[PDB]
Amino acid sequence: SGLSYPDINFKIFSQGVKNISHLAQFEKALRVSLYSQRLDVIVRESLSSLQVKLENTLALTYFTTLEEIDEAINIIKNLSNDITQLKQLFIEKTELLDKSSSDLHNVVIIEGTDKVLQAEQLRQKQLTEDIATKELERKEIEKKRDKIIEALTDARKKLDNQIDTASTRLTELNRQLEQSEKLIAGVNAVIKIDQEKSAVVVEAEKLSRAWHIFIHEITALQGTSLNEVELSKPLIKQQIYLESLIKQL
Repeated sequence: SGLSYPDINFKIFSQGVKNISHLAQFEKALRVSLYSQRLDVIVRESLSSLQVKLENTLALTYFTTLEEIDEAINIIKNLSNDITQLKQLFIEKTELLDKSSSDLHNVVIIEGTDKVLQAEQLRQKQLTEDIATKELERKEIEKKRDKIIEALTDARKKLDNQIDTASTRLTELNRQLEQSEKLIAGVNAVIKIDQEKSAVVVEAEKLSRAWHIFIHEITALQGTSLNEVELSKPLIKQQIYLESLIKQL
């Protein structure tokens, strides 16, 4: 008594699972989308199944207690059993959602990615350093061919061997530069995947704790079952809260 439901911003969650499922481009980053998808569906239906179950039980709570109004001891049996079954649904859905969340949190990607960045940086500086020198060589023999052509012919056609070798080296290194840049971009993509997946996991923990808070509130009633008017209020409070959460997607 006296607690408040945590602030849940499902925009980051929704757009994060969207990003991750749509960022499966650039090997192992595939699997992080699969588990996050399972979690994604787990929540997606659970909060909806909890909604329709919450409202239904509402339509039943005033039903059973309408049978309590009819006299104006089985109603207590099925009443407490029904509210405890709702609590049990909250139990199992918290267990399932949190199992998915803590299972998703185990798998990670970094600690084996910055290594590749370190290697790629040195190869990249070596590449951009050597391409300039090979281009200098190409330019030297280019002046040598231009000055002689602009006017023996055996030499004019023999220098083309060195021209073609230098050109093949240039194309041989440019594709390597593109490969290194692609690797760098993919590593940065996997880093951002980590970041947004972490936001998703934090949101999952927040929602699990919110469900824990409401189930704590449900347990606060126990089996006294003295008043219905009060019982209706926390149920509809989670109804609004969870419905607003369902709205945010």
